[PDB]
Order: sequence, then structure tokens, then C-alpha cells
Amino acid sequence: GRVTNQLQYLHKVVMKALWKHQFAWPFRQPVDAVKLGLPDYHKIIKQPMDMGTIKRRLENNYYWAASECMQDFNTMFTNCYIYNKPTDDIVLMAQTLEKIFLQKVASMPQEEQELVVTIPKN
Ligand SMILES: COc1cc(C(=O)NC2CCN(C)CC2)ccc1Nc1ncc2c(n1)N(C1CCCC1)CC(F)(F)C(=O)N2C
Repeated sequence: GRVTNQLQYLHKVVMKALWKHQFAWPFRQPVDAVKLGLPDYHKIIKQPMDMGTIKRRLENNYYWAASECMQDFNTMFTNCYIYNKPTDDIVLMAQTLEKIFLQKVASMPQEEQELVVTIPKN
């Protein structure tokens, strides 16, 4: 992957804010559907995603574009709304985190640029 202004902002502003939120802990690691007794979880949710995975990907420069990172966040939230019950607090926790995510994306640099300056050689 690579480092862009938007990806660096996602890592050290957006993820920084979301990871330490009071509601973050259910989303810091993948759903353990075996331990939690949810053997329909992976039947219903085709793309599991969590902030621990996203954070590791940001740390390892896995993403090529901010859009891929934003789609992982988006999928994480949507998974929660699709699987759980409308009245579960976990849904309201996801909704709270997603509102912060959106507000941070609003303030992200507008145009993605790779963080690179090269001296012409050859
Ligand atoms: C092992 O970690 C947990 C442990 C306990 C746990 O053991 N809680 C008990 C601790 C002791 N008291 C006495 C009772 C609850 C509860 C939840 C845990 N973790 C978790 N992570 C993610 C999700 C989730 N849960 N959701 C919740 C909804 C309600 C039941 C799972 C369902 C979900 F579908 F997987 C989902 O979408 N998300 C986002």
C-alpha cells in the first residue's frame, strides 16, 4: 500500500478518536461467533470487519487509498445494524461511533495525494 494525506488522517485522527471511545470495545477485535454462540453470524455477515483489523492495516500501510479504509469502517458499522436487533444498545453504540466517523471524514483533506516527494533520477 502507500501513505496518503487522507490515509494518514484516517490513522492518526479518525482511528485515534474512535479507538479510545467509551463504546469502542466491542469493535476492537473481530466478532468471535464461536465463543458468543452466534453460528448464524457468518451466514448473515459476508464481510466481517473490526477496528483492530483496520488499525493493523493502517499501521502496516495495507491500504492504497482512503476509500478502502473508509469502506472497512462503513462495513463494520453496517454489519452491526444488519445482524443485531433494532433495540440493542450495541446498535446505538455503533451509531454513536459512526456519527463521529462521519464528522471526522468531513474534516479530512479534500483531495487525496500520496505523501511523496521524489528527486528525478534516471
Ligand atoms: C467476547 O466479547 C464479548 C463478550 C461479551 C460478554 O461476555 N458479556 C457478558 C459479560 C458478563 N455479564 C454478566 C453478561 C454479559 C459480550 C459481547 C462481546 N463482544 C462482542 N463484540 C462484537 C459484537 C458483539 N459482542 N455483539 C454483542 C451483542 C450481544 C451479544 C454480543 C453482537 C455481535 F453480533 F457480535 C456484534 O455485532 N458485535 C459488534
